Amino acid sequence: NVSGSVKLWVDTTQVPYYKKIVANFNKKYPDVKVKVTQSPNGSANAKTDVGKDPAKAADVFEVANDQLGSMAEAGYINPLSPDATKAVKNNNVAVASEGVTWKGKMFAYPFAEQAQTIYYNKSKLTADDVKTWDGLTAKGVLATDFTNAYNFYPVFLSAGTQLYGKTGETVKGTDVNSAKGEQAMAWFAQQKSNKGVMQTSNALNQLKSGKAAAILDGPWNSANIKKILGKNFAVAPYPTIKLDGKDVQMQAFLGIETFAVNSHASGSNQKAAATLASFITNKESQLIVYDHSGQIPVDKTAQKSSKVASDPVAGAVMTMAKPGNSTLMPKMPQMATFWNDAAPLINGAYTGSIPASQYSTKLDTFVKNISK
Ligand SMILES: OC[C@H]1O[C@H](O[C@H]2[C@H](O)[C@@H](O)[C@@H](O[C@H]3[C@H](O)[C@@H](O)[C@@H](O)O[C@@H]3CO)O[C@@H]2CO)[C@H](O)[C@@H](O)[C@@H]1O
Ligand SMILES: [Cl-]
Ligand SMILES: [Cl-]
Repeated sequence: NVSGSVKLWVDTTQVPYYKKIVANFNKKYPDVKVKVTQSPNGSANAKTDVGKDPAKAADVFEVANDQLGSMAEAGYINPLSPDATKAVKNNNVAVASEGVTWKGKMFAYPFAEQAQTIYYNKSKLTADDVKTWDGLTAKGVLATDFTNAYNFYPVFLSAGTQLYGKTGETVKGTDVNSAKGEQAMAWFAQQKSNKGVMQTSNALNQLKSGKAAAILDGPWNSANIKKILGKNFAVAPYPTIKLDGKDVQMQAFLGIETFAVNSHASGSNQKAAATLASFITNKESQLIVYDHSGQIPVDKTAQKSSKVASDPVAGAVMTMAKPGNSTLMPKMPQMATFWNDAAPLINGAYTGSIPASQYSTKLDTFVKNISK
């Protein structure tokens, strides 16, 4: 039997359907008292919401895979048991297991495959228009945010650089302090004068008002964008961009969304938390998340269900996940520093605060900063 009390943290608009998932959980485990709330600052900030006070945080919490190495090294999350590991590995696609594995051990329960795509109004742009960045932006406005390094760091990967080495595990393996890195910096700078590129902190609102024809966004907004655009909804994988005069695919990050178990829980409550984490990331639960938000399951069987297989967003995400189209977010303990330093590097190139004469120096300093 499983008993205990657990607090579950999810993102704000997910609460209603996680209550449904928890109702399903309680059909099987009637003696576990679950309290579902939003987290203080979201899954993108689990690192710091938990780290502020691990013992006060939720017992099960949503967290993106890049945060896992830091949290594992800090002792905030424990390795999954052999049986829990086997279930994750057998039930989900390979990249989901890679996403949660740190130094050979799994530290979270994966449930969604995240890659950004182009979402666009098909009354304003065609499927062919969205194939290239310059062609798209010559025909309509793309609204985006150069202060968000998750949007634009992957241009460095398109340029041929590595982030923490071949598989994201090498402390000194970021080699963006190179001519290839400078090509990406130059691309950011070029976008400031591209009249088809609108800087905004709320790209979704610009799409909704009609001031943008396209945005880059991820599947956490799939159902939201389908509702906004209605019959004008369309989606595509990322386009090509020109780097050093060559057309190359513009990458996104590939992220794996997970739930992790807070290592503070003990006794019954710990067993209840692990049971909940497993359940809310199971196939049925992944499909409920899909039904409500449009996020893409990592479960092998769910990905091949007729409804997922026929969803154009799922198809675009599957394309994005292929080699060359995205890179799995690394999970090095340094990642919080990486993100903090990457955003002003990129935005400085975009705004001109970093001029071309300083690209090499700034990239050298960046690599030193993130490689400790
Ligand atoms: O920008 C730095 C930031 O990048 C990464 O965060 C991204 C998440 O991985 C990704 O899931 C997405 O987050 C959204 C949630 O999924 C959604 O439920 C809701 O909370 O909105 C979030 C977006 O605001 O996008 C973010 C990037 O914006 C990385 O995981 C972070 O650790 C890193 O700090
Ligand atoms: Cl381009
Ligand atoms: Cl406890």
